[PDB]
Amino acid sequence: KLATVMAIGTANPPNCYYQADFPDFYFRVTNSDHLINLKQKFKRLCENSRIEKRYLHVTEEILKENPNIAAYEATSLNVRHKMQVKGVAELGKEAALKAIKEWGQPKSKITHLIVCCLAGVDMPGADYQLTKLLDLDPSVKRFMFYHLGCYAGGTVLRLAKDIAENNKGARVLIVCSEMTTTCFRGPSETHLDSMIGQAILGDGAAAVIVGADPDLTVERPIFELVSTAQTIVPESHGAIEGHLLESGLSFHLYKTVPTLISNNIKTCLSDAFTPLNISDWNSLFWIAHPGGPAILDQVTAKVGLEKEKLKVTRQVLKDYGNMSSATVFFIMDEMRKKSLENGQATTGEGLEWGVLFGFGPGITVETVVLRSVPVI
Amino acid sequence: KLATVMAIGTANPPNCYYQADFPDFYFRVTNSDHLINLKQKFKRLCENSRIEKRYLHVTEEILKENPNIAAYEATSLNVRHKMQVKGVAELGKEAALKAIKEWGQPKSKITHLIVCCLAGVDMPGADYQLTKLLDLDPSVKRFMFYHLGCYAGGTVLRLAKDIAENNKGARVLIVCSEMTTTCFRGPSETHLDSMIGQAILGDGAAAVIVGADPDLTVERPIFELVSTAQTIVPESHGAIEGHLLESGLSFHLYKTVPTLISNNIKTCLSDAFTPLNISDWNSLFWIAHPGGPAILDQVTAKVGLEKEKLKVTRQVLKDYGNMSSATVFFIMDEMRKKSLENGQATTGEGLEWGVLFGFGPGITVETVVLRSVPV
Ligand SMILES: *C(=O)/C=C/c1ccc(O)cc1
Ligand SMILES: *C(=O)/C=C/c1ccc(O)cc1
Repeated sequence: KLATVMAIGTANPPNCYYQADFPDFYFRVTNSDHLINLKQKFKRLCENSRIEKRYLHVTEEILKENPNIAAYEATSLNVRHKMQVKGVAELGKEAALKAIKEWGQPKSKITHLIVCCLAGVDMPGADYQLTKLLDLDPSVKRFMFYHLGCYAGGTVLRLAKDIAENNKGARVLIVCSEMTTTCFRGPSETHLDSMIGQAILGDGAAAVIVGADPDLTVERPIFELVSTAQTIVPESHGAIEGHLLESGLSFHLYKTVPTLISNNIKTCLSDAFTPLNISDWNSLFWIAHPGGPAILDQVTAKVGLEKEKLKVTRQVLKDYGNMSSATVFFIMDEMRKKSLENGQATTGEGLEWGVLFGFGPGITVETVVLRSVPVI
Repeated sequence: KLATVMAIGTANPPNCYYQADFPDFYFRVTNSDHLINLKQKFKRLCENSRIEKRYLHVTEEILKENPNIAAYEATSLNVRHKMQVKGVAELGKEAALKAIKEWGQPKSKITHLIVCCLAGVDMPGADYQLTKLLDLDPSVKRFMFYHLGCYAGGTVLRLAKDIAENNKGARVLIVCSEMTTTCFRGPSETHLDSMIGQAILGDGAAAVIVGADPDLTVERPIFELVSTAQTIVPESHGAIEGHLLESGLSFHLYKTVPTLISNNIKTCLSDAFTPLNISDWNSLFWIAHPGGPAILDQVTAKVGLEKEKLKVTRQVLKDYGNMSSATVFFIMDEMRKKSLENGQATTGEGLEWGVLFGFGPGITVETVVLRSVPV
C-alpha cells in the first residue's frame, strides 16, 4: 500500500503583478528609472520568461516604508525576516485549510506535519506556527525545512512517503510556503545574477495530505507515490547557489543551468523507470519544476517530449511564475483538474504512470515516480 | 525489524575552554570588564552550569579579526556565516568518518544522509557539502535541517527510523554538526538571558549510522529505535526562542524552561511507555538533552529518578557543555562506553529499555524509546 496524495490546497498573496507591466513597476519603485540600458535588459528577461502574472507579497507601500529593500545591497534582513516569518505562516495556513477541506477528515487526524520554506528562519519554526494556527494536535510529528529551495517539492514527498508507509494510519500534512520578499531587491549594473530572480520568482503556498491505506468511504486518492530518488547532477558544482546575507537571500545561477539539468533528465528517468519496465517518456504524465522557460524547452527537446506533455507545467509558470517548492503542487493540482475537465480516465491526463521533478541547489534533482488514480 | 543505531562518531573544535576561566576570558574579549554587576551574573551562570570545559571554534584571534561578533548587537551575519558553513562541514566530516569506521561497511553503502545544523543556512547545504567531502554516492537521499535546535537529536532519529524501516537495506548517516559562531556574542544588561548562550553552548558534531535488519557478520548494533514522538509542552509559548538577525542567531531563554520541561516529562514518559507496559522510570536508562543542570535536577526530582540515573548525561554536560542537537549522541556514545567498562550486560547500563529526550524551541520535546543491545 503506497503513500497517496489525497488532497491539494493552494494559496497566493492578494497582490497580482502582470508581467507586461512589471518592468515599469520594478524600475519605478526602486527609483531606477534613470537606468535605461538596464531596463531594456529586464524587459527582455520578462518577455522571454513565459510568465503572464505572479502574486507577490511586496507592494509599493512596503518599499516606501522600507527603502533598504528597494536598494540592491543594504542591511535589510531584519525587516525582510519580520514579514517573511509572518507571510509564510499566513499563506501556509490558507493552503493547509484548503487541503484539509478536500481531504474530508478532521484536522485532529493529522499525525505528521512537514513544512518547507525557502526562507523565514525562526526558532520555533513555521511548523510550530502552523500547528498553533491550524490548532493541530500538539503531538503532531513535525519536520521543518528551511532553505532547501526549488527541488523541495520532491523532498517533502520523499519524506511523506516513508512516514505514511511506516506508520499505520499516519496522515501527513505537507506545507510548502514560498515567499520572495527575502530576495526582492533593486537592480545593479555591476551585478547580473540577482536581477533574473526578480523576473521569474513568484510567491505561493501549497499543501497536500499524504497517507497510505486510504479509507475509500471518505478519502479520495489523487496520486500514488511509487518511488522517490534524489541525485546530484555530475559536474554541476556551484551552478545554483543561494546565500542568506544581511541584504537578504541572494541567488547566483550559471548560464549552464538549463543544459546541466536537461542532459541529466534521461538518466533520472532511466534510474526511476527501468525497474518498472518503462522506456517511453511520452507515455508518462509530467509534473516538472518550472525553474525557467529554458529548463522546460531543453527538457522537452533533449527528452523528446511532445508539446502537450509539459502543458500544465507551462500553464502554472504562466499563471504564477516560479514559486520554488510549491510549484510542483500547483501543477499537480491543475493536472487533475484539467484531466477531469477533458473527461480523461485518470488524474494524470488519462495516463497510468508519471513523473514529478524537483530541480534546485546542488544541482539536485528529485525524481518521484507517480501513479495516477482512475476517474469516473 | 527495528531501525538500529550501528555507529556513533563524534568531533569537537580543537580550542578547549575551561569554564573556571571563561568569565574572565569572555568579559575581556567582549570589552565588558567595566560591567561589574553583569560580570557577576555571568560568573554565576558559568559556575552553576555544571560545565567544566567546552570546545569552541571561536577564538580571541577570530574576535580580534571580527569585533562585530564580539559585540552584543552588531551587523555580523555575513562574517559568522562564512565560518559557520565551513565549520559545520569539516566538523561533520570528522564525526562522519569516525561513525563510518565503527559501522564497518564501506561509505558507498550509505543510501541516506540526514544533516542537522543549528545554523549555517546555505543553498546547497551542509548535506551537499558532506556528500562531496565524504565522496558519498551522488544519489544519496538527503535531508537537511537548519535551525531546529536542541530537540533535533530526537528529530533525526525519528526520521532515520522511518527511512530505515520503510526502505529495505537502507543505511542512514545522520550528522548533527553544531557550531556556535552564529550565536556567539557579547553580554547585555537589557537582555540578561542572551549570555546564557555563551555560558552553556559548546561546539560539537555527532554522527550515527541507522539501519534496520543488521548484517550481524559485519554490523554491530548499539541501540534499537523502538518508538518516537514529538510534542509541544502546554503553556510554553515563547520560552525558548532564536531569531536569525543581521547580528546572527539570537538567544532567548525564559526562567520558566526548567519547570515547564520537568512538569511535562511524566506525560511524555506515560505516552511512550504505557503501550510497552512500563511505569517504573528508574528501570530505564536515560539519555536526556542537558539544556541546563536545573532541567536535570528537576527532572530527577519530579520523575523520581535515582541520583545517579542521569550520570552519563551530566558527565557529557561537564566535559563538553550543551552542544545542541549533537549532545544526546555524545551521551549515547559515552553510555555504551561506560557500560562496557563497568562490565554491564547491555549498552544501556545493563538495562533493557531506555529513553532519549530532546528539548528545544516550542517548547518541543522529542521522546525516543530505546532498547539496548548486549555487551
Ligand atoms: C530555486 O531553488 C531557485 C530558483 C530560481 C532562483 C533564481 C533565479 O534567477 C531563477 C530561479
Ligand atoms: C537548543 O535549543 C539551543 C537553542 C538555541 C541556540 C542558539 C541560539 O542563539 C538560539 C537558540
